[PDB]
Amino acid sequence: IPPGLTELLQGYTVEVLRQQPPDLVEFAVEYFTRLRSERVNERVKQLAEKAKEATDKEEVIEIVKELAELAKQSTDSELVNEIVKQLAEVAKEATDKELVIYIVKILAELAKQSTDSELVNEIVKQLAEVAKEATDKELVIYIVKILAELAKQSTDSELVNEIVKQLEEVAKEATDKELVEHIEKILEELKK
Amino acid sequence: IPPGLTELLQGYTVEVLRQQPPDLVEFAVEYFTRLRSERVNERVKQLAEKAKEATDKEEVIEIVKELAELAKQSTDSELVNEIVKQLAEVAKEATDKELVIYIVKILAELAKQSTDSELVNEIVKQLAEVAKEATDKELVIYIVKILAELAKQSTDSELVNEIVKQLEEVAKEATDKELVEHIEKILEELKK
Repeated sequence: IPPGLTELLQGYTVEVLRQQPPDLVEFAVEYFTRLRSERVNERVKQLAEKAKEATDKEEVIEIVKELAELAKQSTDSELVNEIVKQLAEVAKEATDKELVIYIVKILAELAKQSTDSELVNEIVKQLAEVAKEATDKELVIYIVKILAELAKQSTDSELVNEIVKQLEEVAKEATDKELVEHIEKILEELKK
Repeated sequence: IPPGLTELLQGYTVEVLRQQPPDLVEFAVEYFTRLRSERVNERVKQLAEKAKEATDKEEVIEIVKELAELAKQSTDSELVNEIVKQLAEVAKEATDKELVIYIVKILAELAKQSTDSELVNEIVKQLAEVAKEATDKELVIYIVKILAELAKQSTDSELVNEIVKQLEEVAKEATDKELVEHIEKILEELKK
């Protein structure tokens, strides 16, 4: 017998006897989905604390890699959004530009592959936040072009309008005149 | 102990011992989701057979009601798509116009509430099929207006384009001159 099987089935048995569900299969899906959700949520919270306490870029990169793979393998929209929030905090904290770029690309890839419009909209806002904080025009224009790609690959006019609005604020907050003119040119293209 | 608990847990235990999964909770979610899916798929197949053998609309109406509630409570896009196909077959067979209207309204409500664009596109095609087969101009214009509502409530240009294409074919197949002009008038509005 593999370790934990007895305790796992005993836990489900207790709740069956307490709650007296009419359909044990339905109730099993609910019970074990909850346990899976509780465990992965705690793993994500543990990784976030570990990334916050880490004193080395290599430890943070390995945490980011595990978060990216958890997000990719999950179909739970709520969990992916929480992982996106936690990756955003790591990128904000990061002082190694390689790590910020790595996170930006994880977010870009998650957004481009997702069919959940609420999630893509949240990722748009997190990417624009990184661009607003950046003090490197090459990073800003990189993110702006990622957002422009999301807009042109979308047939959802509401997503396009939110990206346009985010890009207008990024142009407002950017300090290099040539960079601002470049963003405004990408903007007018999306408005057409 | 409730009936079936022992056998249910023994079945999961066999597969745990056969496949030796590294994560028993993950494996439980997979195992019980498959059993749930197998059982509801079989229920839908027997409802469809029962609807085909039924000899009175009252029995068919009760079957349609159970299919509509299974579709509403599921989060499995594949199952809902299969239920929509079975409702479409019931509407095709139906010779009581109240039953066809009832099915049209179930499909309309499913589509208007869904965030799954593949499902909405399939339902659009099923509604258009009912309109193409209809020999009652009041039913045709009802369905056309349902599709126009879906188009105007969508911000997805690809859904609007598919609806326009379906409406053009409905107008082609409709035989009443005033009805056709009405559909073409709704068509031009959507193209605008």
